[PDB]
Amino acid sequence: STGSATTTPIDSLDDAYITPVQIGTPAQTLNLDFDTGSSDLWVFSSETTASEVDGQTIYTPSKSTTAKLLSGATWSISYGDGSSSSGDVYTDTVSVGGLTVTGQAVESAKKVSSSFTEDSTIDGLLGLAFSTLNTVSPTQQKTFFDNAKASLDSPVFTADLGYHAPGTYNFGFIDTTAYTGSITYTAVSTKQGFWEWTSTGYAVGSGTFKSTSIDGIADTGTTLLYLPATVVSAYWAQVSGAKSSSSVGGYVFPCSATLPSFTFGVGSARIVIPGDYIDFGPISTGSSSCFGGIQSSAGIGINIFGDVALKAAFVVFNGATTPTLGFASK
Repeated sequence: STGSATTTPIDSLDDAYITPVQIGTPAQTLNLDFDTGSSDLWVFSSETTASEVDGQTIYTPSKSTTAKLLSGATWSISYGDGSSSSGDVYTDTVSVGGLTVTGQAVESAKKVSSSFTEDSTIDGLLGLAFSTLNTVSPTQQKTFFDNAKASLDSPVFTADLGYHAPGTYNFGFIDTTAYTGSITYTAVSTKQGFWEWTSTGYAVGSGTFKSTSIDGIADTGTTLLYLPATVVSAYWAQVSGAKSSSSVGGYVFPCSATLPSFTFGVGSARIVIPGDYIDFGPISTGSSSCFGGIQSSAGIGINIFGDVALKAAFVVFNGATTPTLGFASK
């Protein structure tokens, strides 16, 4: 089997991407944030504290003839940005772009933090990291990909995120029309539960390539590119007026600037992020200070190849017995 679904930016800055997901019988369609940096499929629901729901579409398990309470199971997750959610668990039928999993754990939120409530466009998350990170207790649950894997034509999914435009998640096949040149594959460590790999270096604009190993994760659920402070400083030094602002929470730059590109290495291959992908707009409405799309990972504890980086590539998440990652230009 295969599946293919369009993923759509939630706003004009590509702050996140939502992908429609069918849950239950009859189908209830929710727009979920596909997140290769976590492993829980959780949804706003009829059980979510009423004051914490503000415009999201909810899953109502009592209206699904295929929903079953997973008795005794609970979940609770906290993300890198300080946001969180928790609740109980149902199993139900879940379909993405024509690909159907029966008995998928659907984690129903009883509580969500303010960041989630305030974002009316995201109805929940669909985790695509390794199932070892799944938070369900006392019986850990499998991701949608893990459940689908054996049924797929090939044990892969691909992320093709757009810049200020829709893109595609495919399951079970590689669309050879969706990228240019060849796909370069690179090793993955699953030791921390992530799609963790080592970039071979970087360049800023038309500058020379610096060969240096940068360990990080391919994370569709993180908006920006988070890299070591040395790398980030080298990038922003090429932008007149750019500075790190503790009050804003990272690098800002004059909105009048033309940003240079940023290149990252994948083996001997190179992925070029155009300068415009690195502009996240005014820090507040009407400001002439703009937020940068490349930020320091210092204090995160891991480098993160988030959407800024991934949307410059066609990305293969290869879930073979020894997982790997593939990147192509597009």
